[PDB]
Amino acid sequence: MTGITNVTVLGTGVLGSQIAFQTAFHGFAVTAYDINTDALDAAKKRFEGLAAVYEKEVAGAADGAAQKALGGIRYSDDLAQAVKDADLVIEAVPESLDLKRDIYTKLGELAPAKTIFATNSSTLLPSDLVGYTGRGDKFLALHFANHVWVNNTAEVMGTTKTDPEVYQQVVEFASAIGMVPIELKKEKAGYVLNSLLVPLLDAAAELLVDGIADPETIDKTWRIGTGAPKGPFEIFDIVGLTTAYNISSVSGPKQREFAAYLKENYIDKGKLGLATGEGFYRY
Amino acid sequence: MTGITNVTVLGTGVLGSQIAFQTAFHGFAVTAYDINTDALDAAKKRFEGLAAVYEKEVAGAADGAAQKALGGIRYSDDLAQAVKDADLVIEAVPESLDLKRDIYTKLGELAPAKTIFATNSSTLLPSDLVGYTGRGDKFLALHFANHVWVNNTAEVMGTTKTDPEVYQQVVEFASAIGMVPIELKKEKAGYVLNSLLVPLLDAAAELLVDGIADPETIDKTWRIGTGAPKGPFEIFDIVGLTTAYNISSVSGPKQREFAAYLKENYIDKGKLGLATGEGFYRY
Repeated sequence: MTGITNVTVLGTGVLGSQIAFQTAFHGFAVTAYDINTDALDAAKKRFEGLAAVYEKEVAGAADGAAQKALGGIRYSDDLAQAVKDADLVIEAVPESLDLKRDIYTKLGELAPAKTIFATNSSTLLPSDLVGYTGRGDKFLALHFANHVWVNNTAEVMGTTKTDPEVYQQVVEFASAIGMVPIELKKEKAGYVLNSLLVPLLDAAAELLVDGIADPETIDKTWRIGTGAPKGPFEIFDIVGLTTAYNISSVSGPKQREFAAYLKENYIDKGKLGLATGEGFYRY
Repeated sequence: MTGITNVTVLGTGVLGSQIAFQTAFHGFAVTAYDINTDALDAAKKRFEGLAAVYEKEVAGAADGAAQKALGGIRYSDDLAQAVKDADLVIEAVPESLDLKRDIYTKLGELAPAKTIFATNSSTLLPSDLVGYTGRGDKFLALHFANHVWVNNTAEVMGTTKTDPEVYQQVVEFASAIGMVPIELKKEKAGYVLNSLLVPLLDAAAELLVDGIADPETIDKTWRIGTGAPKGPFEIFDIVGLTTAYNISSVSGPKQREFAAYLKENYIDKGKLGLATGEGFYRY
């Protein structure tokens, strides 16, 4: 008599655990799936930490609400059992074609016909994966950002095969779990946010790497010129420089030059950004 | 017994008049140069308006300070006389090689040896122009942003020939007139700000033009994802869509596609942005 109620999240890493917890915190019946009891033990630990963060950072989570959500999460390492009555499966497994390939082939078999599949993938297009699902009308991308409780966008992106009704149900699900749905109308690698942010960061990095200006100068220019609260390099520190290095080094020639610059000047010195307490800036 | 005192500004248009007025408002002896008495009459009008804006918008300009600055400005349509005792000449004539060519050839002849030349050019590199000056050690770019009293960056950019001492004097001049000096270390087309902003706006325009997302969605993504106060399309309205159209239409293929989109959907409807009270948004 209702739409989405049972949600299974595949994967319990940094992203999967936030998605699962956010979804649980907002009243849905969540099953967290992962490969064995060791991974499930680690997931419980991530969930306990998230409960703690919520109770301090998230409206309505104080006074035990976060723990009630925590205690209501079901853990499973049996995929068939994990998705047996799922209305929606959010897939957040590692960023591997082979690995998502075999998941979706099984998932398509194991899940009841009603089940909507959503990928959180940041490197693979729903078109790259749709064929394995066996239900193209019920497959799309639902893409979250790290720290979902605060950076609460959910970028919704299907294929030409996606059922509009399914798309709208995911949009309504996104809102129901407290996200701002960012509705894309066609596929686009990097969705919206990454599509906008990478060009800005690539531009700043080129200015640095080509010796045009120092980071402080580039950042103050951006803050003053656009009113933005943080400039590109402050943003690089937040992203994480190990992450920025990985991304840059499989990119274009100017980008790979920046990767080498980060590697020599930051990564090799243990200056990784916000995480270590120092990157381009000292915190 | 001092550095820069006499400043001549070449050109009295939107940019030249702001530069001249800002410089006058901060205590320097300013001569505004333009081609005839008709242009000089229009300059006086721009200065009167600027005085009015300052008295309402700029610290210290109330109670007649803006008018004292206004009344102290010298007007000239005789280049030789305009620069006879100039310590610094800020060139803000139209964006034309021929036109800047002949100005600099004359200027190099007419100005005393002491005179520093600074170009405000947004389309020409100081390297494009240095040969005409006859004083490469004293030529650089000093680049302002529209509404200099509020968007108060001054991007300083010389050539390999620029005297470091001259560069630092211009940096100190920039600060003395209330600007934040943005110090570039090597030439770069678009300096710093435009180098960062254009890639962001090109990315947003591609998302719009390729039908990925609507403007509202693209903007909220940027605001939420980076904390910036305005997204790309809000920024396009501020830039001015006629301006964005002109820039885009002499750019790359995706950019020219955006130009056509603006032309059909906005320019042709008199929706030019902030100026007309409606662009991508209604004001």
